[PDB]
Amino acid sequence: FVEDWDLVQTLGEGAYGEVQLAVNRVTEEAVAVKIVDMNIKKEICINKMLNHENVVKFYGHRREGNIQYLFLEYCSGGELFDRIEPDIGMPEPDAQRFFHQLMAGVVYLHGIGITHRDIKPENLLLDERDNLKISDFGLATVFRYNNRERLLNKMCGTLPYVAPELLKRREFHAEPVDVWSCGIVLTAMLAGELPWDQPSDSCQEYSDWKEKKTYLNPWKKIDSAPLALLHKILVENPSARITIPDIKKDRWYNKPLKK
Ligand SMILES: NC(=O)c1nnc(N[C@H]2CCCNC2)c2cc(-c3ccc(Cl)cc3)sc12
Repeated sequence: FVEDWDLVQTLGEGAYGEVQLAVNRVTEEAVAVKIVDMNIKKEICINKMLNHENVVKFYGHRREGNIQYLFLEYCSGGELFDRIEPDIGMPEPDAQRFFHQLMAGVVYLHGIGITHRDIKPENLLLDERDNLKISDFGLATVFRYNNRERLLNKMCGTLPYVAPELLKRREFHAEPVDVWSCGIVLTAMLAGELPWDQPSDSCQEYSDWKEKKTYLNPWKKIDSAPLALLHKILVENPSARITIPDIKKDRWYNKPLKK
């Protein structure tokens, strides 16, 4: 009977189907079941490569007709999105802890040559101890294989989180794109709002940032220390944008905090 599971509740809904909570009949172990009506083959292949404490673990899959089932590590704390209070954000120490964990998971992915391509609070989950787990690898791809980097060209992601080079250039490096979205997530956590609809030449809020008008929201709400880190992350030229090894040396990143 140890291979029997009960579907007890609906957790979420992807663009493909729904996420349900399954509980083992014998052990009471819980696992999230992603249901996609019925891209998916690739998501499964990438998931099989993942093994890190800040990345949702993959247990297996099953296809029963035109419906694909993905078995994943259950994150009872839900989406990071739901911890962000509109127009407020969250306490700085919590944001810093989540950011440290997000960096750990991103360093891990990049180390194995995987880029997520859709980092945002809806795709960052929390376990029962509020540990952050990167989730939703449906847009992820390989950017390094046999120690050779491949440039990306596919436009994908979520506009408010995408880096400007994706919109403007035919090809671009993968890593700086994921660094940029992490910066947008940090901004959301500290201000409870996204800075712009998209980082385009025609977006006023993006121009304001390029013009250093930090006396405006959301910047005004952010302390000088984390704001200085955002100044290094949200840099238009991806070749000049801060890399993760340098983020790890940032003053705010290393500031001891607590509520
Ligand atoms: N792997 C999981 O665990 C898992 N995976 N995906 C979820 N939602 C997707 C939806 C599409 C965007 N990306 C997130 C999700 C929602 C959860 C939850 C947990 C507790 C509660 Cl009260 C509510 C929801 S747990 C969970």
